[PDB]
Amino acid sequence: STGSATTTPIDSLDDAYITPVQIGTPAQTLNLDFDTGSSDLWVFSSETTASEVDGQTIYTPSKSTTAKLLSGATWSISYGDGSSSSGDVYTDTVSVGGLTVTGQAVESAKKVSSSFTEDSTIDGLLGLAFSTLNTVSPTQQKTFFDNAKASLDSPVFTADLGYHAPGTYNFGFIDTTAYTGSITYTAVSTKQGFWEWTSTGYAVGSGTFKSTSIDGIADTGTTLLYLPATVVSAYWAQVSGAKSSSSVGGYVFPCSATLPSFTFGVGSARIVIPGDYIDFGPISTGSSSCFGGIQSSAGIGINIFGDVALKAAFVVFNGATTPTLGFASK
Repeated sequence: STGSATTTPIDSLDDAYITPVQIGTPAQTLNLDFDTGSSDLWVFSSETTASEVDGQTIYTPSKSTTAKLLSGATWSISYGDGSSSSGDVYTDTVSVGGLTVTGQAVESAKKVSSSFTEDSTIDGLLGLAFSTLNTVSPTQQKTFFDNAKASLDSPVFTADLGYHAPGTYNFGFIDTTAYTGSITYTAVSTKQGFWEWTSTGYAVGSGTFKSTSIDGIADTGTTLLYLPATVVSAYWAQVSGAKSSSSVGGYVFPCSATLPSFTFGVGSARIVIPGDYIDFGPISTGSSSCFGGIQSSAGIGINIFGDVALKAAFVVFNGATTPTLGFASK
Protein backbone atom coordinates (compact mmCIF):
# COMPACT_ATOMS: atom_id res chain seq x y z
CA SER A 1 0.00 0.00 0.00
CA THR A 2 0.89 3.67 -0.25
CA GLY A 3 -0.54 7.02 0.79
CA SER A 4 -0.11 10.56 -0.50
CA ALA A 5 -1.46 13.70 1.16
CA THR A 6 -0.99 17.39 0.52
CA THR A 7 0.38 19.48 3.38
CA THR A 8 -0.43 23.21 3.53
CA PRO A 9 1.19 26.08 5.48
CA ILE A 10 -1.08 27.42 8.22
CA ASP A 11 -0.13 31.06 7.60
CA SER A 12 1.95 33.41 5.47
CA LEU A 13 5.15 32.62 7.42
CA ASP A 14 5.02 28.81 7.10
CA ASP A 15 4.84 28.61 10.91
CA ALA A 16 3.59 25.03 10.56
CA TYR A 17 1.91 22.77 8.04
CA ILE A 18 -1.41 20.94 8.23
CA THR A 19 -2.38 17.71 6.50
CA PRO A 20 -5.94 16.33 6.37
CA VAL A 21 -6.45 13.04 8.20
CA GLN A 22 -9.56 10.85 8.26
CA ILE A 23 -10.45 9.38 11.65
CA GLY A 24 -13.30 7.03 12.48
CA THR A 25 -16.40 5.71 10.73
CA PRO A 26 -17.95 7.62 9.05
CA ALA A 27 -14.80 9.65 8.46
CA GLN A 28 -14.13 12.72 10.57
CA THR A 29 -11.51 14.84 8.79
CA LEU A 30 -9.12 16.76 11.02
CA ASN A 31 -6.14 18.86 9.93
CA LEU A 32 -3.11 17.60 11.80
CA ASP A 33 0.44 18.88 12.20
CA PHE A 34 2.72 16.02 11.08
CA ASP A 35 5.63 16.07 13.51
CA THR A 36 8.77 14.00 12.92
CA GLY A 37 9.99 15.22 16.33
CA SER A 38 7.31 13.49 18.43
CA SER A 39 5.41 10.24 18.55
CA ASP A 40 1.84 10.90 19.71
CA LEU A 41 -1.21 11.22 17.45
CA TRP A 42 -3.47 13.48 19.50
CA VAL A 43 -6.56 15.46 18.60
CA PHE A 44 -8.89 18.13 19.83
CA SER A 45 -12.04 16.23 20.75
CA SER A 46 -15.49 16.24 22.33
CA GLU A 47 -13.58 15.68 25.60
CA THR A 48 -11.42 18.83 25.32
CA THR A 49 -12.13 21.44 28.02
CA ALA A 50 -14.57 23.79 26.27
CA SER A 51 -12.72 27.00 27.16
CA GLU A 52 -9.58 25.59 25.52
CA VAL A 53 -11.24 25.06 22.13
CA ASP A 54 -11.34 28.08 19.80
CA GLY A 55 -12.24 27.17 16.23
CA GLN A 56 -10.63 23.72 15.92
CA THR A 57 -12.44 20.79 14.37
CA ILE A 58 -12.94 18.11 17.01
CA TYR A 59 -12.96 14.33 16.96
CA THR A 60 -16.09 12.87 18.56
CA PRO A 61 -15.46 9.20 19.33
CA SER A 62 -19.11 8.59 20.26
CA LYS A 63 -20.02 9.28 16.61
CA SER A 64 -17.54 6.71 15.26
CA THR A 65 -18.74 3.11 14.95
CA THR A 66 -15.12 1.90 15.00
CA ALA A 67 -13.92 3.88 18.06
CA LYS A 68 -13.10 1.93 21.21
CA LEU A 69 -11.87 3.33 24.52
CA LEU A 70 -8.39 2.05 25.30
CA SER A 71 -9.36 1.41 28.88
CA GLY A 72 -7.07 2.88 31.53
CA ALA A 73 -4.70 4.55 29.07
CA THR A 74 -3.68 8.17 29.53
CA TRP A 75 -1.18 10.46 27.86
CA SER A 76 0.61 13.71 28.59
CA ILE A 77 3.17 15.50 26.47
CA SER A 78 5.32 18.61 26.67
CA TYR A 79 7.04 20.05 23.60
CA GLY A 80 10.24 22.02 23.13
CA ASP A 81 8.38 25.33 22.87
CA GLY A 82 6.80 24.77 26.30
CA SER A 83 3.38 23.82 24.96
CA SER A 84 1.56 20.74 26.25
CA SER A 85 -1.54 18.58 26.10
CA SER A 86 -2.96 15.52 27.84
CA GLY A 87 -5.94 13.20 27.94
CA ASP A 88 -7.17 9.66 27.37
CA VAL A 89 -7.03 7.25 24.44
CA TYR A 90 -9.26 5.59 21.87
CA THR A 91 -8.36 3.19 19.11
CA ASP A 92 -9.95 3.89 15.74
CA THR A 93 -9.38 3.68 11.98
CA VAL A 94 -7.08 6.40 10.67
CA SER A 95 -6.38 7.15 7.01
CA VAL A 96 -3.83 9.50 5.48
CA GLY A 97 -3.88 10.14 1.76
CA GLY A 98 -5.64 6.85 1.07
CA LEU A 99 -3.48 4.74 3.42
CA THR A 100 -5.52 3.16 6.21
CA VAL A 101 -4.46 1.87 9.62
CA THR A 102 -6.97 0.04 11.79
CA GLY A 103 -6.56 0.07 15.57
CA GLN A 104 -4.52 3.27 15.65
CA ALA A 105 -4.18 4.93 19.05
CA VAL A 106 -5.97 8.27 18.79
CA GLU A 107 -5.11 10.32 21.86
CA SER A 108 -8.07 12.48 22.83
CA ALA A 109 -7.15 15.76 24.50
CA LYS A 110 -8.84 16.71 27.74
CA LYS A 111 -6.50 19.69 28.17
CA VAL A 112 -4.31 21.72 25.81
CA SER A 113 -2.06 24.69 26.52
CA SER A 114 -2.72 28.19 25.25
CA SER A 115 -0.57 27.99 22.12
CA PHE A 116 -2.73 25.12 20.87
CA THR A 117 -6.00 26.88 21.72
CA GLU A 118 -4.80 30.00 19.94
CA ASP A 119 -3.99 28.13 16.75
CA SER A 120 -7.42 27.55 15.25
CA THR A 121 -5.93 25.91 12.16
CA ILE A 122 -4.31 22.94 13.95
CA ASP A 123 -6.70 20.21 15.08
CA GLY A 124 -3.95 18.04 16.59
CA LEU A 125 -0.60 16.42 15.93
CA LEU A 126 0.45 13.25 14.15
CA GLY A 127 3.80 12.09 15.47
CA LEU A 128 6.33 10.48 13.13
CA ALA A 129 9.38 10.07 15.37
CA PHE A 130 10.16 6.63 16.84
CA SER A 131 7.47 4.94 18.92
CA THR A 132 9.83 4.76 21.93
CA LEU A 133 8.89 8.43 22.55
CA ASN A 134 5.15 7.79 22.66
CA THR A 135 3.71 9.03 25.97
CA VAL A 136 0.73 6.67 26.45
CA SER A 137 0.75 4.96 29.86
CA PRO A 138 0.72 2.21 31.04
CA THR A 139 0.91 0.63 27.57
CA GLN A 140 3.01 2.62 25.11
CA GLN A 141 1.46 2.97 21.66
CA LYS A 142 2.82 2.92 18.12
CA THR A 143 2.86 5.77 15.63
CA PHE A 144 0.78 5.77 12.47
CA PHE A 145 3.94 5.05 10.46
CA ASP A 146 4.98 2.16 12.66
CA ASN A 147 1.52 0.63 12.40
CA ALA A 148 1.40 1.11 8.61
CA LYS A 149 4.95 -0.06 7.93
CA ALA A 150 4.40 -3.75 7.27
CA SER A 151 1.66 -2.94 4.74
CA LEU A 152 3.70 -0.34 2.85
CA ASP A 153 5.33 -1.09 -0.49
CA SER A 154 8.57 0.26 1.02
CA PRO A 155 9.09 1.14 4.71
CA VAL A 156 9.49 4.87 4.14
CA PHE A 157 7.76 8.19 4.23
CA THR A 158 8.85 11.42 2.57
CA ALA A 159 8.45 15.08 3.47
CA ASP A 160 8.30 17.60 0.64
CA LEU A 161 7.43 20.90 2.32
CA GLY A 162 6.75 24.02 0.31
CA TYR A 163 8.04 27.53 0.75
CA HIS A 164 4.90 29.66 1.02
CA ALA A 165 3.12 26.87 -0.90
CA PRO A 166 1.61 23.44 -0.41
CA GLY A 167 3.73 20.30 -0.43
CA THR A 168 3.35 16.57 0.10
CA TYR A 169 3.76 13.74 2.58
CA ASN A 170 4.04 10.33 0.88
CA PHE A 171 3.99 6.96 2.61
CA GLY A 172 5.43 3.79 1.15
CA PHE A 173 7.12 5.12 -1.99
CA ILE A 174 9.65 7.62 -3.26
CA ASP A 175 8.28 9.93 -5.97
CA THR A 176 11.21 10.20 -8.36
CA THR A 177 9.53 13.19 -10.07
CA ALA A 178 9.58 15.26 -6.86
CA TYR A 179 13.33 15.96 -6.65
CA THR A 180 16.31 16.77 -8.82
CA GLY A 181 19.62 14.92 -8.98
CA SER A 182 20.17 12.04 -6.58
CA ILE A 183 19.19 11.33 -2.98
CA THR A 184 22.04 11.28 -0.48
CA TYR A 185 21.43 8.99 2.47
CA THR A 186 23.00 9.48 5.89
CA ALA A 187 23.04 7.43 9.12
CA VAL A 188 20.42 7.86 11.84
CA SER A 189 20.72 7.28 15.57
CA THR A 190 17.45 6.29 17.24
CA LYS A 191 19.00 6.44 20.72
CA GLN A 192 16.99 9.54 21.71
CA GLY A 193 13.90 8.48 19.71
CA PHE A 194 14.43 11.10 17.01
CA TRP A 195 15.48 11.11 13.38
CA GLU A 196 18.94 12.14 14.57
CA TRP A 197 21.76 12.52 12.07
CA THR A 198 25.06 14.35 11.58
CA SER A 199 25.46 17.11 9.02
CA THR A 200 28.93 17.42 7.53
CA GLY A 201 29.14 21.22 7.68
CA TYR A 202 27.86 24.53 6.41
CA ALA A 203 28.44 27.61 4.30
CA VAL A 204 27.08 31.15 4.55
CA GLY A 205 26.06 32.72 1.27
CA SER A 206 28.79 32.32 -1.34
CA GLY A 207 31.37 31.64 1.37
CA THR A 208 33.63 28.64 1.63
CA PHE A 209 32.21 25.43 3.09
CA LYS A 210 33.24 24.67 6.67
CA SER A 211 33.63 20.95 7.28
CA THR A 212 32.36 20.25 10.79
CA SER A 213 30.07 17.61 12.29
CA ILE A 214 26.70 18.94 13.45
CA ASP A 215 24.49 16.38 15.19
CA GLY A 216 20.81 17.26 15.04
CA ILE A 217 17.27 16.09 14.39
CA ALA A 218 15.05 16.28 11.32
CA ASP A 219 11.92 17.83 12.84
CA THR A 220 8.97 18.83 10.69
CA GLY A 221 7.16 20.07 13.81
CA THR A 222 9.72 22.81 14.52
CA THR A 223 9.47 25.97 12.41
CA LEU A 224 13.06 27.22 12.45
CA LEU A 225 16.64 25.99 12.05
CA TYR A 226 18.43 25.78 15.42
CA LEU A 227 22.20 25.36 15.24
CA PRO A 228 25.25 25.88 17.46
CA ALA A 229 25.94 29.45 18.52
CA THR A 230 29.20 29.53 16.56
CA VAL A 231 27.43 28.64 13.29
CA VAL A 232 24.55 31.06 13.90
CA SER A 233 26.88 33.93 14.77
CA ALA A 234 28.84 33.33 11.54
CA TYR A 235 25.58 33.52 9.57
CA TRP A 236 24.19 36.71 11.13
CA ALA A 237 27.58 38.46 11.00
CA GLN A 238 26.97 38.66 7.24
CA VAL A 239 23.77 40.70 7.66
CA SER A 240 24.28 44.40 8.38
CA GLY A 241 22.51 45.40 11.58
CA ALA A 242 21.60 41.88 12.68
CA LYS A 243 21.87 41.17 16.39
CA SER A 244 20.70 38.82 19.08
CA SER A 245 17.97 40.37 21.20
CA SER A 246 17.22 38.88 24.60
CA SER A 247 14.03 40.97 24.71
CA VAL A 248 12.76 39.47 21.45
CA GLY A 249 14.18 36.00 22.10
CA GLY A 250 16.70 35.53 19.30
CA TYR A 251 18.39 37.04 16.29
CA VAL A 252 16.64 39.92 14.57
CA PHE A 253 17.68 41.83 11.48
CA PRO A 254 16.61 44.96 9.60
CA CYS A 255 13.58 44.27 7.44
CA SER A 256 15.40 46.19 4.68
CA ALA A 257 18.07 43.45 4.46
CA THR A 258 18.68 40.95 1.71
CA LEU A 259 19.52 37.71 3.50
CA PRO A 260 22.30 35.38 2.34
CA SER A 261 21.61 31.73 1.68
CA PHE A 262 22.70 29.00 4.10
CA THR A 263 24.10 25.67 2.93
CA PHE A 264 24.22 22.49 5.04
CA GLY A 265 26.11 19.30 4.25
CA VAL A 266 24.64 15.82 3.89
CA GLY A 267 27.65 13.60 3.33
CA SER A 268 29.37 15.06 0.27
CA ALA A 269 26.10 16.64 -0.90
CA ARG A 270 24.91 20.15 -0.17
CA ILE A 271 21.42 21.55 0.48
CA VAL A 272 21.06 25.29 -0.11
CA ILE A 273 18.47 27.23 1.89
CA PRO A 274 17.68 30.44 -0.01
CA GLY A 275 17.92 33.65 1.98
CA ASP A 276 14.19 34.33 1.64
CA TYR A 277 13.43 31.13 3.59
CA ILE A 278 15.25 32.64 6.57
CA ASP A 279 12.95 35.70 6.76
CA PHE A 280 10.22 35.37 9.39
CA GLY A 281 9.00 38.89 9.03
CA PRO A 282 8.35 41.74 11.44
CA ILE A 283 8.74 40.89 15.12
CA SER A 284 5.42 42.66 15.75
CA THR A 285 2.94 44.03 13.27
CA GLY A 286 4.45 47.01 11.41
CA SER A 287 7.92 46.73 12.93
CA SER A 288 11.03 47.30 10.84
CA SER A 289 12.83 44.63 12.90
CA CYS A 290 12.46 41.17 11.38
CA PHE A 291 12.85 37.78 13.06
CA GLY A 292 15.52 35.40 11.82
CA GLY A 293 14.87 31.85 10.69
CA ILE A 294 18.25 30.55 11.90
CA GLN A 295 18.57 30.67 15.68
CA SER A 296 20.95 29.32 18.32
CA SER A 297 20.29 25.90 19.81
CA ALA A 298 22.29 26.81 22.93
CA GLY A 299 20.16 25.88 25.91
CA ILE A 300 17.81 23.64 23.86
CA GLY A 301 20.29 20.83 24.25
CA ILE A 302 19.91 19.65 20.64
CA ASN A 303 20.32 21.06 17.15
CA ILE A 304 17.08 21.06 15.15
CA PHE A 305 16.76 20.90 11.38
CA GLY A 306 13.24 22.30 11.36
CA ASP A 307 11.02 23.44 8.51
CA VAL A 308 13.39 26.23 7.36
CA ALA A 309 15.93 23.55 6.47
CA LEU A 310 13.66 20.69 5.48
CA LYS A 311 11.56 22.72 3.05
CA ALA A 312 14.70 23.31 0.96
CA ALA A 313 14.90 19.55 0.32
CA PHE A 314 13.03 16.41 -0.60
CA VAL A 315 13.52 14.34 2.57
CA VAL A 316 13.28 10.55 2.91
CA PHE A 317 12.56 9.06 6.32
CA ASN A 318 13.70 5.49 5.79
CA GLY A 319 12.22 3.23 8.46
CA ALA A 320 13.91 0.04 7.33
CA THR A 321 15.49 -2.20 9.96
CA THR A 322 18.47 0.16 9.97
CA PRO A 323 16.87 3.58 9.61
CA THR A 324 18.46 6.32 7.51
CA LEU A 325 17.60 9.80 6.23
CA GLY A 326 17.87 10.89 2.61
CA PHE A 327 18.10 14.42 1.25
CA ALA A 328 17.77 15.62 -2.35
CA SER A 329 17.55 19.06 -3.87
CA LYS A 330 14.29 19.95 -5.61
